[PDB]
Amino acid sequence: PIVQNLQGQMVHQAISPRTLNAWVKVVEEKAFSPEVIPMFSALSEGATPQDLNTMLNTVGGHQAAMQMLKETINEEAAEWDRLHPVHGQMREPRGSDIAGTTSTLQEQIGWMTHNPPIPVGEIYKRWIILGLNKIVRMYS
Ligand SMILES: CCc1cc(-c2ccc(C)o2)n(-c2ccc3c(c2)nc(-c2cc(C(=O)O)ccc2O)n3Cc2ccc(=O)[nH]c2)n1
Ligand SMILES: O=C(O)c1ccc(-c2ccc3c(c2)nc(-c2cn[nH]c2-c2cccc(Cl)c2)n3CCCn2ccnc2)cc1
Repeated sequence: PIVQNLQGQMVHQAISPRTLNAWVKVVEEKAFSPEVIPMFSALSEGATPQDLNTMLNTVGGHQAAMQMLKETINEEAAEWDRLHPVHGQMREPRGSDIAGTTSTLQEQIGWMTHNPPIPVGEIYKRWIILGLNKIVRMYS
């Protein structure tokens, strides 16, 4: 995630094992429950798209759930491209860039800290939450 240090600068730091552990814990302890969703938000504060993918991959053995998530992400990325088509320079992010599949961590941090910013982590996070809601329904 990207966090503000003591001075006031925005610095990147890795996800802790503790955080990844708590995430796997909640996904399984509360499997199928929407209770998982606010915990996802809590555990992913300041997350970049790469971070979100690390979290998803740690629970990536769930075949049907991951497939539902993937198709949701694909749909949202397509809608992003419709809503915001791409026309010290910096290229603008496309749907696949927000999902972290075609962008580097450097590029993601660049967008998030740009003036003015595009919070690609927060955007991707919403797509994932859409997916999580659909997983709840698929297993209701
Ligand atoms: C928002 C709530 C949520 C989000 C995710 C979630 C997972 C990954 C991501 C990104 O999100 N899950 C979730 C958690 C555990 C799961 C799961 C989905 N799907 C299975 C599963 C079911 C069957 C199947 O039912 O055929 C066969 C194989 C399976 O991997 N398990 C395992 C399981 C299965 C039964 C049980 O009682 N407990 C746990 N729930
Ligand atoms: O759903 C959300 O939460 C959500 C949705 C959309 C946005 C969003 C999308 C595109 C945005 C934006 C903000 N701000 C700008 C914007 C406005 N001026 N410069 C930029 C910019 C240019 C290059 C890289 C980056 Cl990082 C920003 N653009 C680029 C617009 C096109 N452009 C290109 C140059 N000047 C303007 C933010 C949040």
